[PDB]
Amino acid sequence: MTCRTRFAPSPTGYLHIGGARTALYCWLEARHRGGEFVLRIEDTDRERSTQGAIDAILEAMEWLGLDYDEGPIYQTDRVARYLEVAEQLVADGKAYYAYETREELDAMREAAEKPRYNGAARDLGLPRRDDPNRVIRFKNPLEGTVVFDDLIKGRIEIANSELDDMVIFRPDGYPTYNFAVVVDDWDMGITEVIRGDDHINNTPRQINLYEGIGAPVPKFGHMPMILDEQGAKLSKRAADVMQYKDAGYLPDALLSYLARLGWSHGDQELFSRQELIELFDVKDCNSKASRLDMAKLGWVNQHFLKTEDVAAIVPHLVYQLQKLGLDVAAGPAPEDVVVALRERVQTLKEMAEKAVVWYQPLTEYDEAAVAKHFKAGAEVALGKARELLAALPEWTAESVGVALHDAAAALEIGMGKVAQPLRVAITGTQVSPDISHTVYLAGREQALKRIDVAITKVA
Repeated sequence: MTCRTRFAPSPTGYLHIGGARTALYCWLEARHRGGEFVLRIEDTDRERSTQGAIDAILEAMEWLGLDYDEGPIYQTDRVARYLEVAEQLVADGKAYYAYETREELDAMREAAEKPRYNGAARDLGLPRRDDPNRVIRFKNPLEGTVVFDDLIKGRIEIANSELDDMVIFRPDGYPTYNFAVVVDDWDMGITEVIRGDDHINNTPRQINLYEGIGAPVPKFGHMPMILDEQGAKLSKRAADVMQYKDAGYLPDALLSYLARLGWSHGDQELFSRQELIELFDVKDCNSKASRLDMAKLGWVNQHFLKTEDVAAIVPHLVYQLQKLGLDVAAGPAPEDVVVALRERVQTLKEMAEKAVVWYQPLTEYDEAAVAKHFKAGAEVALGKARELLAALPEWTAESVGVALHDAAAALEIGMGKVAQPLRVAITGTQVSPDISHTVYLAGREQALKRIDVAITKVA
């Protein structure tokens, strides 16, 4: 009935953006269809799945706003369930014990064709016995083909003679991936399995397992893996979601970009989170792979910086301000910084770095800037601006702008004769955003003090 999807990562230490994209599509499918999104942690490997690695997944999903209706559900919590189902398949004659050694299985290297398991023990009905090579194998169908209509890839058909009686339970007491994932997806009523297409050849093995169990078979959707700019499969050697946080990308912008990587809607290129929910259908996902494009993502991030609500951007700027060890309380309000810089930067890291000049005293002047704009005569504009700014009853970006325009009009000069030296006065450089905001963001006390210093540096 109700659509139910899952994200089932195996913890490696961080959330790969390929995994983020998979979580995103599963989340969007569930949200668009008013269903549930389940978080499962494939944590049986006790070495890889440290608590720290699990926390990295959870923290990254929280940063992206990918809330989950259910979970996290841990495979290490479900061991007796896996063994119960495995042993019931044996009792029902649909799975069996086998005992071959690795070198016996290795001796089935004999290609001449494709390697697989002999099925030797399949009808031998061997009892359970204490043995380090004991496995439980599923009786896969011997003949015919497996068919499924992949939501993304279309009709897929694999011959059963290409499959074998897969191991479903290992000598070390743990299920195999193909067994655990079916039992989990069955137990949690998953209706649409949406995952990367490097899992696609295990799908017919899983489908047969559903059918041997007597479980309804879900639909499947397999996305091509994300490639890097050169076209190779992606890895940390821009893969960590938290790296994009540290670089200053907005979560919603990363999500819009990741969605557009393997999904499309006409010629639209930019999607709010609300638009993604409204428009997403896993069936509209691209079957062809796409490359990363850091430039497109920066472009996407610029749009979100330009159009999202200021209060939505603010906490992400504050994060970057704190990284730089800045006393945010003593400097300008971060919302005012966002207003002055949101149209002029590509990331919030860049925004924070360009905002440092308002959060600390001005001590280092660009010598070339002083030489160009603090020539004799510049004190007239500076003193007139200083006088008008000091008389403002209120200190706002608008009122500062009026004082600066009044200064130019009072002296009957172009705004450049005011802005150029004032820019060096406030920042020590000839690079800043709009002069009115640049002055405003220093605050009243700092603006007057810095201009006073500037007037003493004239000639």
